[PDB]
Amino acid sequence: ETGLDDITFVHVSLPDLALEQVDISTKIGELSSSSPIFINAMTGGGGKLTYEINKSLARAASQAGIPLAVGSQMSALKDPSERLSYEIVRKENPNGLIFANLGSEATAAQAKEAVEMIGANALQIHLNVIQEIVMFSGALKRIEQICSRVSVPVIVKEVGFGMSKASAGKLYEAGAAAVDIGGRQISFFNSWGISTAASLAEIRSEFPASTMIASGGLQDALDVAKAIALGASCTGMAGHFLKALTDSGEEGLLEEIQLILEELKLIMTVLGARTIADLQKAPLVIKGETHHWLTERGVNTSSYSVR
Amino acid sequence: ETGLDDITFVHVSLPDLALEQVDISTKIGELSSSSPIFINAMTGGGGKLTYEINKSLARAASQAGIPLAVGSQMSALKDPSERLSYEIVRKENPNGLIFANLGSEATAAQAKEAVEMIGANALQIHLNVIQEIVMFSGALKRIEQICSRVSVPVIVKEVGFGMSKASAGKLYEAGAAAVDIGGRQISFFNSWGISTAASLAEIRSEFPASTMIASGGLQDALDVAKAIALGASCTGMAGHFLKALTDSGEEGLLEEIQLILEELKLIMTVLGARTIADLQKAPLVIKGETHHWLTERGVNTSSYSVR
Amino acid sequence: ETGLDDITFVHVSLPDLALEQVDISTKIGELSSSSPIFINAMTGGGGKLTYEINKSLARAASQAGIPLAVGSQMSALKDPSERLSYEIVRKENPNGLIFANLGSEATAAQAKEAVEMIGANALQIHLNVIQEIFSGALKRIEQICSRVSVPVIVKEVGFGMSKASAGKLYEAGAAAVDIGGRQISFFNSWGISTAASLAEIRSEFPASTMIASGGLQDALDVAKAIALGASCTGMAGHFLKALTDSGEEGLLEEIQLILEELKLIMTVLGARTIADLQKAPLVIKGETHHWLTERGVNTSSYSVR
Amino acid sequence: ETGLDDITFVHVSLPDLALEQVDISTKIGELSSSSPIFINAMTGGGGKLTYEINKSLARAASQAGIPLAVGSQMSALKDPSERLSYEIVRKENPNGLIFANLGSEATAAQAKEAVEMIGANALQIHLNVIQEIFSGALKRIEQICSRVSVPVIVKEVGFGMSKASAGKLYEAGAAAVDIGGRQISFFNSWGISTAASLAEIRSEFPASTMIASGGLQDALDVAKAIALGASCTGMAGHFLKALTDSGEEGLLEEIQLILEELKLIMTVLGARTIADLQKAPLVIKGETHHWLTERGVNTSSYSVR
Amino acid sequence: ETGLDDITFVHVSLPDLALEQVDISTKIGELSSSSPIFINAMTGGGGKLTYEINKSLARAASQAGIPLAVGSQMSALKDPSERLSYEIVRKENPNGLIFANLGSEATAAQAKEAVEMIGANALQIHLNVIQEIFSGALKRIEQICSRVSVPVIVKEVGFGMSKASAGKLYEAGAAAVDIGGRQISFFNSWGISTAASLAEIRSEFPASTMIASGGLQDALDVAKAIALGASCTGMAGHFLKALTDSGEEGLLEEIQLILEELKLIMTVLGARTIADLQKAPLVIKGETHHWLTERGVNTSSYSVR
Amino acid sequence: ETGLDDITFVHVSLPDLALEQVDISTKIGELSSSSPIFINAMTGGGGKLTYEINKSLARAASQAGIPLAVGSQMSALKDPSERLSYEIVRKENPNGLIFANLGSEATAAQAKEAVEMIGANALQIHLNVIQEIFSGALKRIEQICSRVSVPVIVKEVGFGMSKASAGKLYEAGAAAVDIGGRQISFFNSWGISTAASLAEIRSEFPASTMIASGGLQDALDVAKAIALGASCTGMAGHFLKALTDSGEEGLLEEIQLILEELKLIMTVLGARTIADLQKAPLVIKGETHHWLTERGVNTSSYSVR
Ligand SMILES: Cc1cc2nc3c(=O)[nH]c(=O)nc-3n(C[C@H](O)[C@H](O)[C@H](O)COP(=O)(O)O)c2cc1C
Ligand SMILES: Cc1cc2nc3c(=O)[nH]c(=O)nc-3n(C[C@H](O)[C@H](O)[C@H](O)COP(=O)(O)O)c2cc1C
Ligand SMILES: Cc1cc2nc3c(=O)[nH]c(=O)nc-3n(C[C@H](O)[C@H](O)[C@H](O)COP(=O)(O)O)c2cc1C
Ligand SMILES: Cc1cc2nc3c(=O)[nH]c(=O)nc-3n(C[C@H](O)[C@H](O)[C@H](O)COP(=O)(O)O)c2cc1C
Ligand SMILES: Cc1cc2nc3c(=O)[nH]c(=O)nc-3n(C[C@H](O)[C@H](O)[C@H](O)COP(=O)(O)O)c2cc1C
Ligand SMILES: Cc1cc2nc3c(=O)[nH]c(=O)nc-3n(C[C@H](O)[C@H](O)[C@H](O)COP(=O)(O)O)c2cc1C
Repeated sequence: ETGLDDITFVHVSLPDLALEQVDISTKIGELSSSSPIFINAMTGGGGKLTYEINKSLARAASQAGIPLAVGSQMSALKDPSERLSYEIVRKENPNGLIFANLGSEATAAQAKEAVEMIGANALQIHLNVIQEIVMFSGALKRIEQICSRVSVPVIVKEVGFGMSKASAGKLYEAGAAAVDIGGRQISFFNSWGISTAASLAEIRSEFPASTMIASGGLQDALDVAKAIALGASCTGMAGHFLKALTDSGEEGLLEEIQLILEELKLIMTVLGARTIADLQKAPLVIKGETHHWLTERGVNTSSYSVR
Repeated sequence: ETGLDDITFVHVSLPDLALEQVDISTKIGELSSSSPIFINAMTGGGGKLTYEINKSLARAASQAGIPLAVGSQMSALKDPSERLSYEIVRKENPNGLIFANLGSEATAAQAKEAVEMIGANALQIHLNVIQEIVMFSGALKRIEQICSRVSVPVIVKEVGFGMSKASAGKLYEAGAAAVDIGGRQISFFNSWGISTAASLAEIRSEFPASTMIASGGLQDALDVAKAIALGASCTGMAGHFLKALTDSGEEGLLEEIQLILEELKLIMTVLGARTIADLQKAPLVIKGETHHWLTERGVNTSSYSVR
Repeated sequence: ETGLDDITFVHVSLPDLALEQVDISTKIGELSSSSPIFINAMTGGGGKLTYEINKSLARAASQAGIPLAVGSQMSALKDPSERLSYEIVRKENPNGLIFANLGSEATAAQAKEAVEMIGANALQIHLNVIQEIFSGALKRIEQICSRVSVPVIVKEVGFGMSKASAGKLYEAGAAAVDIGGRQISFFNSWGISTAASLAEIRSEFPASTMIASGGLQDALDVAKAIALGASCTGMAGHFLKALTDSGEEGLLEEIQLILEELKLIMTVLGARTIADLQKAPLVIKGETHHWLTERGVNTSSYSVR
Repeated sequence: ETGLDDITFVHVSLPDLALEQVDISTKIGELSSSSPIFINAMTGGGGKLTYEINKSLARAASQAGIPLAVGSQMSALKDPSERLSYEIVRKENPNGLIFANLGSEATAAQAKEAVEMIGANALQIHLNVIQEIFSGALKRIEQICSRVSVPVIVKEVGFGMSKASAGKLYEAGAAAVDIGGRQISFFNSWGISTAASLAEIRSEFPASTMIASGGLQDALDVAKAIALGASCTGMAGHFLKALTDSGEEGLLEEIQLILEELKLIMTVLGARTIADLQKAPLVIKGETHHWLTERGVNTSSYSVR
Repeated sequence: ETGLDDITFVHVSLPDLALEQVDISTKIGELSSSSPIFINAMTGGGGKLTYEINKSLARAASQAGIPLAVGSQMSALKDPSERLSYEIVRKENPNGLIFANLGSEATAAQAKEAVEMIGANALQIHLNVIQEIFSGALKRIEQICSRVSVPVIVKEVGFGMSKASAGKLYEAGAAAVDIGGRQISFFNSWGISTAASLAEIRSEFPASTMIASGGLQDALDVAKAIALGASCTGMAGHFLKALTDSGEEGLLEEIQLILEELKLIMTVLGARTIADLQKAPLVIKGETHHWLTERGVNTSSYSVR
Repeated sequence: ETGLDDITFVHVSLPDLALEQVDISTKIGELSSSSPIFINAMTGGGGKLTYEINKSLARAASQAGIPLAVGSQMSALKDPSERLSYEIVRKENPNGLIFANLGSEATAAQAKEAVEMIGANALQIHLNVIQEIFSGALKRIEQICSRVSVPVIVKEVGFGMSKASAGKLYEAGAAAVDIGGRQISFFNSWGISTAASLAEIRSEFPASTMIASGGLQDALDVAKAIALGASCTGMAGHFLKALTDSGEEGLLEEIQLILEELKLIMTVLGARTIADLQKAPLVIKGETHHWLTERGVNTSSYSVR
């Protein structure tokens, strides 16, 4: 439940645009991407299978010209053996944006080694206190240390429970180039968190010019569009691509990518949005739970409509 | 329906806390308690069984270091025989906080005798007009007389229908050290009352520094947390503990107590709340019926979110 | 669900009976009882709390005239202090029926020793090889029945009992059977309902003694269990609660209240005795009906009789 | 629920009949009636309000040609003033069928006296040993039938009636049976539906007179009751309401409206007479079907006939 | 609901057939048709709009090879101008099958005259004594069949038809029967479903011609109707709509689309001919199953064949 | 839905067995297998990703002792590079059972060549004439069985299989059948459930080998399929997922986990062998029950045995 169904674009009768004029390029921090959609690979079970799955993703990605994030490289950090499974990603995709990945427990050292491992353009640090607690002092400290010692932009990612404007503000201040929103005691967290939608609207209100990313739960192109309209500069997808891979291999995956990138252009065309920056100012109406949450949190919702 | 499901904590991505730093001690008036959870014993059927059930509760309590409230001592007041069933509680738990119990019909005399009976640290006076009417002049008068003649703090308890800021204000003014929120004509009261949640938020708005207690309906540790976040200094539980007792005796009960006290620490850890006073300022969002009720009643709801 | 909701008594317009002429006495195996209902004590958590709960259950029971079954005695078999928590049952109820209790793992020696501890009038052996996941179980039950003189009631817990299993227990020497009907997911719809078991077992052993315990919500459930073939019914949770909410005086009231409510239902049915209620015309529907039909158990006999 | 919704008439494409050729006259026991429907007065709360309601029901009834059954007369049997509230029924309706009314506790003397009070053409005796919670009931009914010359209709209230009970009442001498199908919780799903009773009783006594009252919502319900075996149907609440909302003229209209609507359904069915509607092909489904099946009552005969 | 959803074909793993070998030709009574489906024109509102709709339906029909049934001709029988709205049907479709149409009130003279108006190959007589609320109906149908040389198809509208009614129409001389299955409330659950009728009528008259019209949503519904016994199926609303949304070219497409979709279902079933599809193994469930069972119609023959 | 939810095992109170005495070995046709469960590889999208997935499935399989079926080989039959993606299966699993795979269109030469490619112990031929919309199919299957020496398992996909189709495949020489049960709308409720097929086919061919694949959610589903008659069960999606989420070590664990969970269910049932689990008393209800009943398949034998 990303809360994106609480967002409805305001219809444009005269979009005055041709699909061919639609520009979907975007900027993740200072990095330039020709796609507002990137692939979030899964760690997997390791071995030679993970290697082939990653190689395929990298090829597909390289061809579609869209970014690619690898799974956690922590294990490959201690086991020189498993390291090949990630280096193959940079070998297959030499000119594409690729993001490294490590948990918030990582040290500035490991972060550098992970980035160097695949020649990353950015480094993703994922947080997950609620999950690590069931199965946390120093997290922010560690992130702050990593940010000032890596040669690339850092993207702090929250897996599942969303992020507040306070959390985002701390990461930003600490040095994070961006944030990636993914929003017998497990019951305690059944209705816990902030929705992807609410998160974006919240963080956007306090930091208008700050890079936001949304990933997880984005079922289709309309989802991507809503997230980007709420402020996201880029969106990420995993499962969707993973399965298309195991069904039709590289050939299939590539198709699915192109298909959704074209389906986004279609939505932008119907909205009169010529570029991603235009899609970020598209009039829309927030309703339901999201609208309630934002209202109580002090976030203005009508500004999304009257703009 | 405590209305606590209308409360959702605002997620904290970087709680920056270790379970070991969590301090769950609290203050019920001037009384200090190492636990924000106390046991509300049930009167029972009397006899020697009630005696053993109370003795066990007292032992369990004494060991877990959490307060214990006995059932109404009114009957034991007129029958010198049944008195032993309560005195055993102080014998077994000599160093723990124990609250005496009497109905609002009690006199300053009986109140003193009840308190003296078990050497109570506080005295609970329960109100229940709607129940006593189906199966009330002077109630406040009697409470006011009891408060100025007992040597301990008085806790006025409402069983089931909640309490308004007006009701709380009168009891406070009368001398009550705290209030315990428990929110063929019976149909008249099917949808009658104020929810535990709404009550706390209401009373808290008019009396910020006044001791509030919440009991009844608190199914788990998250409930306790929400109540304490709404302003409660302490929460009470009965059924939950009563049954664990009859299932595994003292040994079992003790476990269940420790289990829920540790599960609360876990929630506080995920929230970044180092202490109970911190849990009382935890950003949260009120929705649904509770939010409506409070809005109409003039209580500010966004203050719980933006704080 | 016990399946008893699938049982509807055929209404009687002219019962021709007065509540005073109703006899609720029954017969568990060779044992006689003035009540078709009995308390099913719960082991609890040892300590003096059990001692007192047991003592109270024993007193009430004694005064009510209904038999009492104690919780498992495996612990008292080893601990002296705990043993007193059971001996008290007989000390307070010297003339009433009392059933001793042990698991199907118990040895004949243990069975005998448990019986002597409380001067039991019958012994309950509970099964549930399902939770214990073995071999010998049946043979161990057989010895127990041979070793003890008093009737042995083998109690199944929650999953029901088929005519085949009942028959095996009977051949082993059991005086009666007590019907209570990541891997745990496999047994979500596993079993035979209380109703289906009573009807099934009764079809193969019309004279054998059956008991129904667990789930029985009220007098009417008791009435149906007996109508379906049970000679006695057991109840725990209801009584336990009545004890912790009103003490002995409470329990004694609830025990009487339910016995009088049973006599009422029998009056409305024209059943003067427990043997009559066992021949009361009724109609079986829904799942129960299908199960019994596929299993070859006649269902119209309950209606045409 | 009467269970009549479980009855669906087999459609007739070529009825070959005109509304004018339809005969709705029937026969209650030895009594003849030009209507298969009759008013079922309600005792009310005595006083002059009953006197007037009765008088109105009597007038309407008289003008409509349909029989009228008065509420219980037990009070008039003792009070002179109240007695006039019933005598008026015959005073205003001197040539119509009228049924007297008493409880199953009534004595033969009372029965006879109630009949003479209004010059009754039949006597209703209502049962409900269920609410009275006895012995003798049946024997008391027997005497009543023997003591009174007019036919006695034993009316069951709400819980239905089995073939066994009906048979007992018939042996007792009843001319017909009127089917109306903290402890109160025991009887929430207790009983036999109106439909199930008619079908059951009819299976054992094909010539005996049965009546269906209570629940009948409209003409179609009347049609089904008769089709299932009833010789007459009773209605109260509907008429009572029609009286307090439009007076006599209203009641008289509603009475005619429903009688003409019955003739219509019969026309669409090709049933020229009441004896034909009683052999009308129909299909029994749902609960009714199961009940009858388990009770050994044939259901296909209603369809293949 | 037609009840066809209660019919599920038994799947065939190895049909052993090519869409090219499938033959959908059938036989309505003595009439031959290259299509098991036909258009059921709608009288409409006279005027030149009917003339044009009819003309279009006739053209499409003609080109598609499927028979066309015109709406009621009772008005043209009296009005010259309107008459042209039907004569045009034959003028535009000189070699195709066309059915004339009249109500069951029509007289043999009218029937004959309606047939001559369009040079009909068969005549439809629609029933619905239900809405007309008489006597003679059947006898009038008989004369009509005798007076006209072409086959007469008696069409029931919405309430279904029982084996008894069908049998009467057959004895009267009907070549086939067309199954279409404040007082209005009485007929809310009145009738026999299309499926139940076909199965019932077929059980008594295995060789007689039956038609199913109304409700058929698509090719699969057509497949089931035939499987259940129908020799032809009728469709209106679907075609009418196709005409007002795409004109003749549209209708002609929809007509072909559905015929090819039928051949597909037959291919998947291994039914090469219409006579094969009529012996296709299927399973009857739900209401239909019960109805047929209670009515004594065998249901397993549809499955074991 | 597989229909397996309509199957409930009859509970056994005294199984008399230890998990150690349970034997899950079975027999597919003439082939012997130490496991009643096998992996059902998925063709995927060629390339080195298939080569690796296959290699991993082969390794796991090999270590687990369970047979492996490869995806379609039609592509490898023509492409050399792809061929290696299958040859590797045997290279990594030299002593385990492996099934080759081809469509029902394949020619005997292709069948033989596919078998030699991986040194197959059996060959699977999948059907689905439904999606291919022909003639010869059966005759082509026959030749394939004759041309290849190893047993041929004809696999139906999603729509089930009737006793008739199974019988045809058996006469053709198939060693076993693998049950997997704008126009697309026609087949929304088309087919026979996995359960219904196994029961149906078993009724006509008590000794013939059947396999159940697809839908099986867990060990209990496996238990039921076998109980209903299957000699082996297939699983894909579950294993595939386990591979992409934990690699070989994961798959090997899930394979063992499910095999031990099967042995548990058998222990609770008292079934020591696979041949015993095939005679385990069970009750069939709902749709399955009706289908089998109408199709003339006995359902009580599953319960009374
Ligand atoms: C097997 C598995 C492995 C994953 N590994 C990683 C990881 O290494 N790093 C990370 O940041 N997220 C990881 N994720 C989370 C996903 O990237 C993402 O947050 C979401 O759960 C799945 O994306 P989707 O909703 O687009 O399918 C994993 C998810 C699964 C199911
Ligand atoms: C049998 C019984 C006896 C009780 N006796 C008392 C009492 O003496 N004094 C009191 O203040 N509340 C009494 N209560 C109320 C509980 O303390 C509390 O308000 C609530 O109903 C039960 O707590 P829970 O929701 O945590 O189980 C009693 C409740 C029950 C069921
Ligand atoms: C706390 C507790 C302890 C129990 N102990 C035993 C026991 O020692 N032996 C036994 O045969 N049944 C035992 N039972 C089962 C009950 O006697 C009975 O069969 C049923 O599961 C629960 O009560 P009911 O009959 O009111 O539903 C226990 C039940 C509970 C709740
Ligand atoms: C106010 C009132 C009084 C009634 N009094 C009698 C009575 O004296 N005797 C009797 O046999 N039935 C009596 N009935 C029952 C009705 O005649 C009838 O059987 C049924 O319960 C209610 O009307 P219905 O047939 O329209 O459903 C009474 C019903 C009502 C509502
Ligand atoms: C506007 C309209 C006029 C119709 N006129 C006739 C008619 O004259 N004669 C007749 O036998 N059926 C007539 N029908 C019935 C249809 O031919 C058919 O049996 C069915 O009720 C409606 O179409 P369907 O088969 O597509 O459901 C008419 C239906 C409609 C909607
Ligand atoms: C990606 C994919 C490829 C498959 N390829 C084949 C194949 O080549 N041959 C075959 O007989 N079945 C094939 N299947 C069917 C499966 O083996 C199996 O019968 C079922 O449809 C899906 O797995 P399940 O058994 O876990 O439900 C395939 C299924 C999937 C998802």
